[PDB]
Amino acid sequence: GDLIQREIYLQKNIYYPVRSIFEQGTKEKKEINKKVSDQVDGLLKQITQGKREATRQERVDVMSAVLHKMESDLEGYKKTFTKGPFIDYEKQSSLSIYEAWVKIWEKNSWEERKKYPFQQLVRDELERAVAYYKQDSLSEAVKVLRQELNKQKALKEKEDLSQLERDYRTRKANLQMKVQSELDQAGSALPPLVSPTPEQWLERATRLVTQAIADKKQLQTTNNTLIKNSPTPLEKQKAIYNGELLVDEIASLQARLVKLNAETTRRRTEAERKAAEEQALQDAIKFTADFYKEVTEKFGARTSEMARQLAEGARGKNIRSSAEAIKSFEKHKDALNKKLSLKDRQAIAKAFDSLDKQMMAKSLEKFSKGFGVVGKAIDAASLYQEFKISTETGDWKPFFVKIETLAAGAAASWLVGIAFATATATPIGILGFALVMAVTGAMIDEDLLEKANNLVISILEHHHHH
Ligand SMILES: [Zn+2]
Ligand SMILES: [Zn+2]
Ligand SMILES: [Zn+2]
Ligand SMILES: [Zn+2]
Ligand SMILES: [Zn+2]
Ligand SMILES: [Zn+2]
Ligand SMILES: [Zn+2]
Ligand SMILES: [Zn+2]
Repeated sequence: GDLIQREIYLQKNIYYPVRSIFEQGTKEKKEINKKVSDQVDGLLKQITQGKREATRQERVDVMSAVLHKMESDLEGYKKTFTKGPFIDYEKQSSLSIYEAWVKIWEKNSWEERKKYPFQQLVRDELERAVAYYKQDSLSEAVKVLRQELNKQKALKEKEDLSQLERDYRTRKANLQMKVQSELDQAGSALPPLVSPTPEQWLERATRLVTQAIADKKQLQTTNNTLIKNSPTPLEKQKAIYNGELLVDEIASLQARLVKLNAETTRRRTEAERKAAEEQALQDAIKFTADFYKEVTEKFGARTSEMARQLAEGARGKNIRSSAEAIKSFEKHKDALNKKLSLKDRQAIAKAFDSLDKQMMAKSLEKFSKGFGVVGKAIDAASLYQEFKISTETGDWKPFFVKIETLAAGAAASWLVGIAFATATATPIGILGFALVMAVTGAMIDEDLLEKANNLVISILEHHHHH
């Protein structure tokens, strides 16, 4: 009724309660950030037990947990406030609030009003006034916590990137050794090789490097997609780094492949040279076999058989001493001087003078190879001259001395090569070739001298007369 009653009602039921709500509301908003910060720290101190400082992850985890609880309370208070219209309590008169409340109440029916009195609505509206200031302070508390949480997340991300850079630099440094270890790992899958030639293990190493290049290039195409479709900068930087590492590895592998290709070529060439050495040996054996045939063609069966027996009888023997040779040759000598004419001596001496040194040297290397005796140094012209002097004079003692000196400690077969090399480079004739074999034979074996000595005499079907 009375205007005093109305003023008492407005003060008691609207102004005095709302003002308290607003006072408590502002008190909470002033202390919320401090209380939120202290719950985070107090909880972090519980996890660590004040023995160590909390990790960035531990900080992010607690702050997120607290924020999720604050956001759910915010939604709750924001739902209650939502149920009615917006009244900015602090800026309204007690009459403004009253008329707003009356309008809300009037929305009901008369029967509704009997079950829900105005005083009941007043109670509900004051609960909604608390809800309004609760959601307002909580909205600010959430904005601050979300900003601090985000900063922490950013710091963590920066820290993760620093360790990613650290892992990369270390890996980058250990490049050469890493590729070697990777190739070995690939190599373990492979079965054992027995007595491998260098060309065999080079082929296997070339296969590992080639496949490692092929696989690393396939990983690079895959990694380019990983960079393009990255969900976070951390996952992108991981891919950027791995991609850099992959190019470094491929280049290391390619450098290795170049060396392998070069070495393989060196090995192949070497094997071709070795194979050409075995062919030269077989061609030397062919040349020795052909020499006997050619001798048969030009001098007949008996001279060739005498050359063949000279070569076979020298096998595994060494050269005798000049004294031995002089003694053996002096024994059978008398007949030779008497049955050998001056014209003969001159014909044999002349042949030796016409001797071709180049073809002689080439034949001696082939015969020496065929007999499997080492290549020996000789001044051929010196040797032949002494042979010629020895043919012209009756004296062979200075010949034997020259051969012993020239070939002391050598195989008897080398002398045979010298004998044979002479027949191929000189117009020596059947007689000269037989005397050469006789002289060579005295330096090897007594029975080889006797056999050749018989051939010389037998060859002397010359017309020696008046
Ligand atoms: Zn306000
Ligand atoms: Zn690697
Ligand atoms: Zn070949
Ligand atoms: Zn022929
Ligand atoms: Zn004898
Ligand atoms: Zn004669
Ligand atoms: Zn005659
Ligand atoms: Zn006579």
